[PDB]
Amino acid sequence: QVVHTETTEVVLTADPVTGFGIQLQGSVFATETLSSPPLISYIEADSPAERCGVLQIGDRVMAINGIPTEDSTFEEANQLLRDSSITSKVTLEIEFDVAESVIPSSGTFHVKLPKKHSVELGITISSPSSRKPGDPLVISDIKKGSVAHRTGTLELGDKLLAIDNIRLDSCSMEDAVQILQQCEDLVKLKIRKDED
Repeated sequence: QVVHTETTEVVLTADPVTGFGIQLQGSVFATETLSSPPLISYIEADSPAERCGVLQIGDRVMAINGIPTEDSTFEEANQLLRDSSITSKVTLEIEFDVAESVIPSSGTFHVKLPKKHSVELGITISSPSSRKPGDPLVISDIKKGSVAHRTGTLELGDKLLAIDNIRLDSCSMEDAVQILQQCEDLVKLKIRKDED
């Protein structure tokens, strides 16, 4: 297969109830070097941690507020978190691979993405024109972190036919938003392929 390792950013804010619902560990592997000093092993229920927009168990944070991590002691990173609520907000960068959902077949591209309740996805929709049978769904932009762009398939300039279980065949971008939203567990994106 083919993958493209890319990095992104993450915003963590503090809540007036419990602050940050994150739980960082100091190098799990524990053995020669680190390569993973600061990594979340569990979040909290009812905390801006999971509700921040994109937080999963095992956040391979590389930098916090500009400060590195893999290029230094893990303890310092731990200090940042415990003290990452001064400004009621923290910005960090993470690295990951784009995949875990790719299954095409020329003409029809499948993208099964694990959907959630209501977290920052970053998916932007668009319609070409509502004056023809088969109005396909169109993408306009995809934010990092979220599974949307992570899958590394949703390319700008393509078309769709079915989402999860409903088809845009009826013509209605808004519809796709309803079926793509209502599928808060697993959205099936059926794109259309057709090179020059």
